[PDB]
Amino acid sequence: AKKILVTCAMPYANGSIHLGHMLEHIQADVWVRYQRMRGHEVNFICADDAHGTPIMLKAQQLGITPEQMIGEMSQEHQTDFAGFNISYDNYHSTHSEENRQLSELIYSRLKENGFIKNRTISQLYDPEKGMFLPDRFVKGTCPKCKSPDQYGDNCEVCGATYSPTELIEPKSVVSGATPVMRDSEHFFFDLPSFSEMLQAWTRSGALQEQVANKMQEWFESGLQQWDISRDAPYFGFEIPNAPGKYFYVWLDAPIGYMGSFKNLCDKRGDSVSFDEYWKKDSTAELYHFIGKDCVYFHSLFWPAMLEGSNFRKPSNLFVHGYVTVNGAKMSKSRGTFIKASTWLNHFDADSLRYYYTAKLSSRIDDIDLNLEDFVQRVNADIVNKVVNLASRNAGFINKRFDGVLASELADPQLYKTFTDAAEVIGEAWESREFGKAVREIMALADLANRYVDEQAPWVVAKQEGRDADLQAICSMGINLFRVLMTYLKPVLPKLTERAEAFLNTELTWDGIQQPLLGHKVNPFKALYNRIDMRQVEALVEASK
Ligand SMILES: [Zn+2]
Repeated sequence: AKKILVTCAMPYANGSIHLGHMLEHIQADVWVRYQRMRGHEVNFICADDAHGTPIMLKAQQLGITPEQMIGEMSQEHQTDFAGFNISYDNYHSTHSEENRQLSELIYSRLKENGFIKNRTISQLYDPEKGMFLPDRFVKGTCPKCKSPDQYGDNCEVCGATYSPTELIEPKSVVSGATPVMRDSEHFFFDLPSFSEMLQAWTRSGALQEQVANKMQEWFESGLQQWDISRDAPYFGFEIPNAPGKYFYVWLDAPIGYMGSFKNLCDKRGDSVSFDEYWKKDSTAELYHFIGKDCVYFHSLFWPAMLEGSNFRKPSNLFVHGYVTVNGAKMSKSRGTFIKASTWLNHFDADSLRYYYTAKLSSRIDDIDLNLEDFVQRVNADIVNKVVNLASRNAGFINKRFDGVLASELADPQLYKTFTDAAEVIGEAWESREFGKAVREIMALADLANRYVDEQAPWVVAKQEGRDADLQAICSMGINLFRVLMTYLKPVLPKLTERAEAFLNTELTWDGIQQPLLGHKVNPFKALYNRIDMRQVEALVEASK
């Protein structure tokens, strides 16, 4: 009965989706699918983060409009997420009319309420190109060790950090011209005015403990004002009444969460839901799935902007850690920087969804994709525990009993053990204790395969007069499979579809209370095949 708006962080439009993105989108999708299974109104929202100087410059280098470039990357992103069955209700763009109007609205309110401050800043400027240079578009000689061809605010030889104004013989990465210091009036959001409000939220107990602790460090350091403006030339939204000034992506990007929802409402012809979810009196829940590097922004800057423009604030932030592969940060040279598109050439989506889900929890801890363990765990758990309950039993049902399951449960006590677990498993999905849910599900799968082993259908099948026993055993196993696949339905959407076709029924959370009795099932080919390390080796080689 809840109304829930759930987002993932927005992929940048100038790079391909990789396994780090997929950890976040899969985590959110599992949670979203479970909430839908429990009957809630769920809106799962994302968008490409499509503005800014890097995007402007990349399009110029490619010789195409920024609109053409971001459109092509938007399609690529959405193809990859669709390949992993990420079930968004809307995937939009920060470059949209909805976000333009909302960014202009929120800025106007912030300004009228006294939260926008004008400040003159000094920044390196390319006089040939005619633009201010972001730090990483300045290169030069490290002032400390004198190594040439260093970029931005740090030296990759001696490790020194410094302002790029300290680079020796600086050069524009764009044009090669020598940059010079130039003044410009910028507009700053007065985040420090919201410190008391944000401190109250931190101690309210809603946020993850690790996040609340990090926020205390930020309050201790002292909140700063944040620039929300950029000078032309830019790719983004022009600031009303400020010719030559644009909104910086810090302002327009999270408003894209609202723009994407407004777009969804407008496409649906729904004239009430936008205010129902975003006005201050909302009874809807708003949740952001984000990574560690996005916590400052989503926990301090964003709720402050919402408060200052008279909108509701997030109900909670759900933060995950970094992805590692074989224990280390993804490494292009080792072939462990793996694109989502590459993954799907070698493995299915369900395999990675399962593996990540088995490792995830409600804490901020890095998640390791150990590729040897991936092969072992998928084969052990999906092929040999869960799918095995269907594959070892369905053949006898189809070949000797015309596809018909027994009229009664062979072991109702065991079945109740399985359905009694729904409360703890569902609470684990709800609380984002995904690894706990999977551990409980696989413990049940072990019990189910122990039951089948004890009954020994490969013996019963050869013994005269034991047809009824065989049907009873195999039907019991199939009903245990039905329950386990219901618990896994948020995790494994494609296997679930194959399971539903075999079982001739949609899997619903409450449906497990009614076993399949006197019920026709269908034949199937292979519900899920084994994987091997040769495939892992090919994935790594393809990614180098
Ligand atoms: Zn140096």
